[PDB]
Amino acid sequence: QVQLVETGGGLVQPGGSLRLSCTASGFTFSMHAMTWYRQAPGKQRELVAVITSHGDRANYTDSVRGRFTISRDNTKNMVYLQMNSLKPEDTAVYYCNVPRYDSWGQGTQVTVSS
Repeated sequence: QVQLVETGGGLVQPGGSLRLSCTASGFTFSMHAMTWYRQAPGKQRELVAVITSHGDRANYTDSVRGRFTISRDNTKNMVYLQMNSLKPEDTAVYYCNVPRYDSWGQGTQVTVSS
């Protein structure tokens, strides 16, 4: 079965930084586009970033552009989300997703607060 496991969340100050990881198994990861989504309380889930199978090109939602970077390691079968210059508005559960199947992990929590 497709399995995605996210980690790396935490509580950080405004302006701070976290690195999220997604460990993928159960599918030919190297040949799949991957995504990160997030869902904040009282809001719908939203796509944060998408990355090509090779890892060379990415698209971002407007609110995170220039601050977040999606990347991947196809040897380790991992996707990463580097979250820099964090803001309270970024507080949410962040989910790794395989768009081919709309597969989701259980998520990791990011809280940005003073």
